[PDB]
Amino acid sequence: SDTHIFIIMGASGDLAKKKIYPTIWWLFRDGLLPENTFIVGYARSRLTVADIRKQSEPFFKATPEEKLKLEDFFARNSYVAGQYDDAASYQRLNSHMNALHLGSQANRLFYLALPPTVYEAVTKNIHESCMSQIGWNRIIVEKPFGRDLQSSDRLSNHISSLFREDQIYRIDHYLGKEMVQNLMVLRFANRIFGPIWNRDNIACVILTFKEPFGTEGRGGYFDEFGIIRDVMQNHLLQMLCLVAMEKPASTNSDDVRDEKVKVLKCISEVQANNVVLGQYVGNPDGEGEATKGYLDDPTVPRGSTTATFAAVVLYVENERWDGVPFILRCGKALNERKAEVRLQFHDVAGDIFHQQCKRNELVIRVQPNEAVYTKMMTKKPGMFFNPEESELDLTLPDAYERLILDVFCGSQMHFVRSDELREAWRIFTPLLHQIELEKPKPIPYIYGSRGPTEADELMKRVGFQYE
Amino acid sequence: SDTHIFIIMGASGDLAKKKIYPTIWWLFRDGLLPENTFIVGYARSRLTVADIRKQSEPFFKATPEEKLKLEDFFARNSYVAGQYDDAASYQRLNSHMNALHLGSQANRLFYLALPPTVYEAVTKNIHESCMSQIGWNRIIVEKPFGRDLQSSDRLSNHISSLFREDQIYRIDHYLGKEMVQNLMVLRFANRIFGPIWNRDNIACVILTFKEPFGTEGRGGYFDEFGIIRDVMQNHLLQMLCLVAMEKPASTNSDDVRDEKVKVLKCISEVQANNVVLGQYVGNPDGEGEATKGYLDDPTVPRGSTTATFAAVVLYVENERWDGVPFILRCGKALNERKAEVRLQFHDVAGDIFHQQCKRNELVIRVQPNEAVYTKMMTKKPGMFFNPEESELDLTLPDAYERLILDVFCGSQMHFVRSDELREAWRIFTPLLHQIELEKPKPIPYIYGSRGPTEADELMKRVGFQYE
Amino acid sequence: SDTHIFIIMGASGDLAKKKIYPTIWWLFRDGLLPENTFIVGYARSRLTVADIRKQSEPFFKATPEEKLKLEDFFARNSYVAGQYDDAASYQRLNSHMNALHLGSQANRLFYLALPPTVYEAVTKNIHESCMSQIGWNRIIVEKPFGRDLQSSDRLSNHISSLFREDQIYRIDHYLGKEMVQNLMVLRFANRIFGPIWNRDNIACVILTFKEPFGTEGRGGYFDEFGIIRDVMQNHLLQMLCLVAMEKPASTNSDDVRDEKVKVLKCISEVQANNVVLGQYVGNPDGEGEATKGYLDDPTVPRGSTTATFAAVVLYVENERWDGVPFILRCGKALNERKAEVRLQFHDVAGDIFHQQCKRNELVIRVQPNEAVYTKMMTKKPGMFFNPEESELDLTLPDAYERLILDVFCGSQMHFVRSDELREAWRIFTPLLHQIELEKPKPIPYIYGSRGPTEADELMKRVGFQYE
Amino acid sequence: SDTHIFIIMGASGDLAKKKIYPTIWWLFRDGLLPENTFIVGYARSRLTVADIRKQSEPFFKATPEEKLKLEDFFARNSYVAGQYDDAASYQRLNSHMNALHLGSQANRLFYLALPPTVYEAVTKNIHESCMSQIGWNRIIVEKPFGRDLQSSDRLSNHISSLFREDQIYRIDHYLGKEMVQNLMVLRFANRIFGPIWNRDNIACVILTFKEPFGTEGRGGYFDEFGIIRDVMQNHLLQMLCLVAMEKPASTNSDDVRDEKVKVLKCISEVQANNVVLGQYVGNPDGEGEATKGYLDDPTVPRGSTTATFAAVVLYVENERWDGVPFILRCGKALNERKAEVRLQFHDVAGDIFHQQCKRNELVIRVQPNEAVYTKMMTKKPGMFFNPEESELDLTLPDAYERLILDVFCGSQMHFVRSDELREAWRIFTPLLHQIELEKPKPIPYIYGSRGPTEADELMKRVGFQYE
Repeated sequence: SDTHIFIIMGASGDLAKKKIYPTIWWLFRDGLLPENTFIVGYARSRLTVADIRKQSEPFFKATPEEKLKLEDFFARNSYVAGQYDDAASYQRLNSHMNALHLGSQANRLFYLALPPTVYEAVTKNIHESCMSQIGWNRIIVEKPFGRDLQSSDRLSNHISSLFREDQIYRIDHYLGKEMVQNLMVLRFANRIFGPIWNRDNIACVILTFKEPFGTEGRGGYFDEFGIIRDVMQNHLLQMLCLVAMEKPASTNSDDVRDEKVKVLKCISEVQANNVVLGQYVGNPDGEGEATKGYLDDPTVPRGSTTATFAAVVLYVENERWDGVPFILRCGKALNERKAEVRLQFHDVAGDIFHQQCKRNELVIRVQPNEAVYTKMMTKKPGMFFNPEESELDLTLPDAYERLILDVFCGSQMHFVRSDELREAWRIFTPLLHQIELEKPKPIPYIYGSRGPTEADELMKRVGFQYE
Repeated sequence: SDTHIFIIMGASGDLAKKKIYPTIWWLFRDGLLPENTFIVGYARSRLTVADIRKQSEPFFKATPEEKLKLEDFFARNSYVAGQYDDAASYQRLNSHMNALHLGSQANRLFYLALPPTVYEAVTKNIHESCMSQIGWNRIIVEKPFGRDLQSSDRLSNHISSLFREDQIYRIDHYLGKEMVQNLMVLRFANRIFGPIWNRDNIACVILTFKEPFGTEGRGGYFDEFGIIRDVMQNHLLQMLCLVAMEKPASTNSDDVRDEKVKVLKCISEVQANNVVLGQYVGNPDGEGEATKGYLDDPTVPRGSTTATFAAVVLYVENERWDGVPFILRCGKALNERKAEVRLQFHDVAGDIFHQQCKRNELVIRVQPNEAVYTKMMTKKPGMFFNPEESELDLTLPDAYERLILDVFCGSQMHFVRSDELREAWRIFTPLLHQIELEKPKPIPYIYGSRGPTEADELMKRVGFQYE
Repeated sequence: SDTHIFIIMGASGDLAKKKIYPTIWWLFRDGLLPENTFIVGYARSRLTVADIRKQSEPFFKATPEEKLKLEDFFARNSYVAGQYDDAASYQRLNSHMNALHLGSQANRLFYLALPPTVYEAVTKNIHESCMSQIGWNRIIVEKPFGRDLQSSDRLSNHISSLFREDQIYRIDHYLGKEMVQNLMVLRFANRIFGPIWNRDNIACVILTFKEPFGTEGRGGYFDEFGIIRDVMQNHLLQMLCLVAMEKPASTNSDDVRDEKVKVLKCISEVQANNVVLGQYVGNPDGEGEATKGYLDDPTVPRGSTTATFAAVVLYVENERWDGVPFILRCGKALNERKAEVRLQFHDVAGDIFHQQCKRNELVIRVQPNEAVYTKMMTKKPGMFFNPEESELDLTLPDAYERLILDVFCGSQMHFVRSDELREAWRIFTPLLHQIELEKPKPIPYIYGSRGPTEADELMKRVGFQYE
Repeated sequence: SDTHIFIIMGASGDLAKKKIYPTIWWLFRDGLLPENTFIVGYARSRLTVADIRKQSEPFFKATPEEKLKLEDFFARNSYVAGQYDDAASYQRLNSHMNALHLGSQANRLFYLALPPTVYEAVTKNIHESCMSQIGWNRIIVEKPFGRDLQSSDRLSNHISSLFREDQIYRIDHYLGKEMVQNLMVLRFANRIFGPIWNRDNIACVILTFKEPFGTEGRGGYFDEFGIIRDVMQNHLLQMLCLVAMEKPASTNSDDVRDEKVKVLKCISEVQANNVVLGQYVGNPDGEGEATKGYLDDPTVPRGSTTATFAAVVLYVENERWDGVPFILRCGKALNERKAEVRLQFHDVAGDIFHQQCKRNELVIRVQPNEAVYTKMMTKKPGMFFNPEESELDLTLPDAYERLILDVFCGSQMHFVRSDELREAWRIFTPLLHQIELEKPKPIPYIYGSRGPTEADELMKRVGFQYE
């Protein structure tokens, strides 16, 4: 009922023209946005609503059955052209929002779709100029959240000196929020999976994020960060927190983020002997991009040791998880697109089935298709006591639509906190400093393969049984 | 390869002509019997193989495709007419077995299909004359195994003075052998269901045996025994033992039967305040037998307080099952045919879902439609943390064919032992003595109903949460 | 070194002249204070160091051997006479503080020994004038912390608007700091008491605080608060938190206080059916104060329903403590002085000792005669398997000296936090408002007795097995 | 009443004159034997009561105060001189037994104190002639119980063909029966030690039997057997069974020996890579026997590889003990005399005390100075969270007197069964056969030392944390 404003900062960027404008399209088309919602794209280059429409519609997946809606949404939008570090431009933007139907009373939601190098200014000029004194103000901030503990600490200190945690929404583009809630209901609403979610029963946890494509085109941007900062420090660590957290006092966002930050506090810094770093190389037998390696892109500087694959073993050192490995295995240009949580359970204490039993597994897959199944063992039909392994299933805006919708709803559970991000960077900072100090060479692996075999050796070493 | 002889004692009885002869039919037709297996019916009335064939074919459920095979089976059988308590008849029977291809070397398997009041004689004669000096000798003993602890004790003492436990096969017609193996593999090969199979997680165990029909025709025979001796003292108690047993040292029959008797040794005698007894009356509404009550059967003595339904709460007083109710609910002329094991689990400690979660259940239904499924809370598809109860499935000669096969293969695991039967009668003897001494009146319940509501009240009292 | 100042706000009060001045005297005498420490009393009435000495020496409990040291102590003291709500007086106090050896560089430690109704002013003035720009500033705040959730929230919001949690030290005079550390090392450094510290094994927790004396003289001050605010809302609740808290991420003060507030968050509001309130009356027989009841004290208003005894059952509704009662039993004019934690464990699952076993107990007695002992079953010497109950022991400035030392050392673990106090008041606020709205009459109990019998009945009802 | 006869078979042997006659002395003197108990020595050499008295009194340890009672005892005894394999002598012994006050009605208790090579004869004759038709008959059998599985099976089959298990009492001279009851009451009457008694908490179990002396003169008798048959196959294995057994259905002897044999059934055969064997050699620095080695004894055959020390790691492959080492360390000529059960517990999951905690231990020392104590971490008195290890104590005819009393009382709990002995020999037979086939050389260790260092290395390898 309350009027809302959606201010897309840096609306001329690729992220705005390809992923955010289509997302608010899909939210308004499905009737999920509040009825009184305005979309104010603000950027430097001078554009109009017609220009935004022309440059963004290809990604709208538009259909002729709903072109009428394609007008209404675009009658709800507006554009402001101004520099990111000019107070007059932000004054014009604030006046423009005020020059709307109940714009002063509206709840303002700033989606920062602009390079992080100018977050410091953009988050600053917002506070004095474009804030709302009646409705709430919320900023959505995109990664990179710095690159070290120090850089992230200074950026977070700036944003927290200006805004509060109730106004900061650090977004994770790879968080399903549907398999996350599936995890929470599975392990917290059920006594089947309650007592077994600890050291005594779980042997290892595997947290996977594989991509079948390399770093085509935008390989230079990936070079300065690496796969640990790109996927592992932020996403896989949040998945680890969700897997390993204790039951919160309630389903409140703060009560869940407290458990997650506690899990992060129980994790120590990463040692280089628990890390396998790999880099993908061209595949002579490939067809398309598979024949070109990471260093074959003309945008990647020569002799770059940036890892496109990482397998890292972590240990949550508390009463529930002491000694249980957490293998974060992420990679680009791998064989498949996969993102899942895998728990092997220990072998049953005392085998009366003649070593025919395999470790039970609980798999919560998020990509490509969501699923929740258990690999247990059932009696093989026949005349005999010989068990056989069976996979038993235990289980629609996509992940990104439901994440922008959380910022509207104020559900800040699935966004990383400031102390949470601080612990996340504390865990990985010494290892990253060592990596870009000594400059070790990552293991080369073929495009489309499963990654370096040293990763498999490391998982086997830490206690992972593969059939 | 070894030659076998199958001696059907009392082959003229209804049990042999309707259940045993068709079963050896289906075992030979399916190629499951050993190739050199002879069938020797033995009874009082002068009959021939042709007479047995005439009395047996309607229940054989044969087809024209295998009628030639029929001849083979009926070229394989033989008949002996002799009194059950005459040594000359048993000498003739032993000579007749000796007058077969390798009859002296054959393994002899006696199925005692004759009234229990004659057992004490027949077994004696079997030991005197018809035993085999080369191959093994095995007797299949049919229930009733006495009426109480004293009668069962004397019968078992006689049979054990003659034969050993390796030769005694006390058969349970209602035991699946298929879903029992599912139980054992599920709870002993899987770590998912291992740690949760105890006091801490399981709230109650419900062992059910319902029949939708009454005691038509043969109601007088049921009158002298009652539903406790009919279904509960023998079958449901074995199901209880299988559910509650510790993991055996191996899958050997003796190692499993030791756990069964150990479970029985820690069940106290049944108290009448944990027992609800009912008797079915006619559903006037109508149907067929539904309109005839238990006492409306002319063969049932007038003023009979025999219970056709019983709900009994037991407690396995040991480290794993202290305080966990075991509700044996058995009944005739109930609403449905059902035989299942139901484990409710405790409510999750700490409910963050606003009392929306329901107790998890593990259901192992043996008949009809064998199934193994868990009712647990899954995330309701949508937008919020809403748990909803969902039923997730975790899962061929019939039970009787696979039980006669056990005596051939020597798998004695699914047959009750002498000490196991002694404990089974020890548990129920005081209650049965009280019932047939005081003669309480069972609660009348409508034919086709769910039984007396006092059973539901008793389960609610002992800790059964019904939704 | 790092010169310190100890500012006793309200040094003319009874608390300063009887408990605070002797405590800092014993801390300086024992060589526990930092060498460069000044004690600056500040009050309204015009006094001097000689007057403070005259009013303080009888409570100093000094000896002629160390009298010279006493002189040294009084060489480090000074006095300032100024009103509590006068900015000029605080300017003079700050100037006097600066007029010391490195007074500007000194770490200032304010002990607020003045009535709570003045706190709102004093803290303000302390923030305006008497802050230190170089060293740290710490305030020690005495109870009462308000009368309910609203008053405590007001005072806490004021103090937190001025000071931060690193500067607020809310003192608990009844907390040992000695047996708390024994409790933490017992349940966190030992695997003997780790796994058993939960629902599965612990039947109930009893937290006791008894005083053998009544409310002599100062009965009017106790009238406006009651035993729930006096001892139960603040002290016994912190003992509950220490008993029930999860293992912290470290021994840091914040990591422990986080677990304590997490335990508080999962305790529901108190219901009047879980509360037994009592008032002590004259033990006629008596001898001294025992002959005078609570209402016989002339300063107590007539017809006062203030409870001098309370037995309250709480439930920590989380995974570790769901369903386990926590009986806080506190009282004045009871039979003995006692303050202990008592855990009964559950009965052993499966009794092979013919019901001769009693529930195991773990007792952590804080005063008098600090002890840790388990009551378990040991084999009675002789020829037989008959266990007998045996008490086995598992186990220096007093508590108050070690608490003032914490504020110097910065160990803020044993002081209540703002959110901790908020949850503590949230638990008890509805019950207290109901008590002072309906005005129920507490059960009268004899001076020197064990309390009302309804408390024993309530413990027996909730699951306390007293042998 | 129920007059008793105590038949010492082989009363002229050293075991009778040094251990048995003094034991029945101490049993009769203490008023522990039944009043009408007769002692009948039976041997080959022609002796009288006076000769037995002369060879017995020096070991009786008598005092002048009770010398009168002495004649009573020697007025109670009798002697029969007859060959061990002569039916006429046994008929004479039976007639002499009948030639006593109510000798025919007496309960006969035969203590076989004669070389094992004669057992097969003696028992036979005992069954033919000397049995009692009215009272019970009980034979006490002494180790060796064969040399391996085959010999023990032969002897046990013979004795079980003659006697039943209710009549066989296989004696263990090293079993306390006082600290065994302490074990059972400790771990079965207490919830403190119940849940923690498993894989999740116990790291290793150490069962020790050290002797400070070596084979003095009877090294020839020890040579044919070795320390595995002498102390480990029989005594330490029973200690293992008592430590590892599940809770019996009752304190009945059969219910306890069932759990013991069930524990034995889930122990695999011993592998030579889990065995360290040692032989003691003379110590130049010794004074008495310490300077003579095992091979320095003229009775020991030259080049004897008999192990006087053994450290063997076993694994009870069941639900409660899978993967938990059971280190049986036994030895002769070691540093001290000791026999204890030691349980180390696992390190606490999550150390908040900076690697200062040591593994908790539960020690049940049987000799010398019987004790039960736990080593756990207690808070070191002071100002600090640093724990220190502390030893907390949790705790009369000698063991042999209480064992002969058990045979009188019919308590067969602490004697090894036929199937128990069969499993015990099954575990150790392959290893002993390998030892006698390959003839490995044991590690030489100094007399009075702690044993070979390879034993310490083996324990460290299997998971024993020594501080």
